[PDB]
Amino acid sequence: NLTAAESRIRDVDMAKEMSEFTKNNILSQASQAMLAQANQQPQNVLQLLR
Amino acid sequence: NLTAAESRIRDVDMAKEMSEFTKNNILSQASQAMLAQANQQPQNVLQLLR
Repeated sequence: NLTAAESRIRDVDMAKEMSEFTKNNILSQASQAMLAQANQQPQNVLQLLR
Repeated sequence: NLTAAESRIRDVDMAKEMSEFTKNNILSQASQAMLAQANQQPQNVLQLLR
């Protein structure tokens, strides 16, 4: 019972923590896409310059 | 928020500042046209002289 309790504290629902892992990766890479699109506006400003 | 605020102070609405750039150029060159026409009256005075 105490090894069970310790486990419920210390251990990980590694299935759930993997779904979370995936999720955080997708959020990172999505933010990276938003960065890629974000760095495209000043060039349009340059098109306006010439 | 503070980089945003600094930017709102320091930076330029470079689109607007370009429309302004264009505008000031056209006013300059227009004044130059008015100079070109302005230097044509004394010659008519000379035509009156002879």
